[PDB]
Amino acid sequence: STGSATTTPIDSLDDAYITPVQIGTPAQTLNLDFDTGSSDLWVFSSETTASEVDGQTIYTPSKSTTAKLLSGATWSISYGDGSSSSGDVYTDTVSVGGLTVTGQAVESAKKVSSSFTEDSTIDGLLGLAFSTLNTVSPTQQKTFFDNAKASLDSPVFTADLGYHAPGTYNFGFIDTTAYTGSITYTAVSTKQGFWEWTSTGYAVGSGTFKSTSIDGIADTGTTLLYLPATVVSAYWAQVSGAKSSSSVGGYVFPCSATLPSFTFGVGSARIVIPGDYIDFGPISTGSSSCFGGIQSSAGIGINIFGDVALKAAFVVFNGATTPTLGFASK
Repeated sequence: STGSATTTPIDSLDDAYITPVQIGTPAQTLNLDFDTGSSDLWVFSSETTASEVDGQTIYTPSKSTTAKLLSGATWSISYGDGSSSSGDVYTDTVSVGGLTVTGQAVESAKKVSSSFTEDSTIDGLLGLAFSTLNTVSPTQQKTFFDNAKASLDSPVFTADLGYHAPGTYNFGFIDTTAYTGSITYTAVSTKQGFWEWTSTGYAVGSGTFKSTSIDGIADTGTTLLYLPATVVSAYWAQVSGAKSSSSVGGYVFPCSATLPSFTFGVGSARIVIPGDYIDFGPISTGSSSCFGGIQSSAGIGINIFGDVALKAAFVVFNGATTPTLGFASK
């Protein structure tokens, strides 16, 4: 089997991407944030505290003939940005782009933090990291991908995120028309539960490539590119007037600037992030200070190849017995 679904930016900045997902019988379609940095499929639901729902579409398990309470199971998750959610668990039929999993754990939110409430466009998350990170207790549950894997034509999914445009998540096949040149594959460590890999270095603009190992995760659920302070300082030093602002919470730059590109290494290959991808616009409406899309990972504890980086590539998440990651230009 295979599946193919379009993923759409939630706003003009590509802050996140939503992908329609069919849950239950008859289908209830919710728009979920596919997140290769976590491993829970959770949704706004008929059980979510009413004051914490503001415009989201909810899953109502009582209206699904295939929903079953997973008795005794609870979940609770905290994300890197400080947001969180928790609740109980149902199993139900879940389909993405024509690919159907029966008996999928659908984590029903009883509580969500304010950032989720305030984002009316995201009806939940669909985790695509390794199932060892799944938070369901006392019986850990498998991700949608883990459940689908054996049925897939090939045990892979791909992320093809758009810049200010829709893109695609495919399951079970590699669309050889969706990228240019060849795909370069690189080793993955699953020790922390993430799609963790080591970039071979970077360049700023037309500058020379610096060969240096940068361990980080491929995370579709993180907006920006978070790299070591040395790398980030080297980038922003090429933008006149750019500075790190503790009050704003990162590097800012004059909105009048033209940003240089940023290149990262995948083995001997190179992925170029155009300068425009690094512009996250005014810090507040009407400001001439703009927020940067490359930020320091210092104090996160991990480097994160978020959407800013991934949307410059066609990315293969290879879930073979020994997982790997592939990157191509597009």
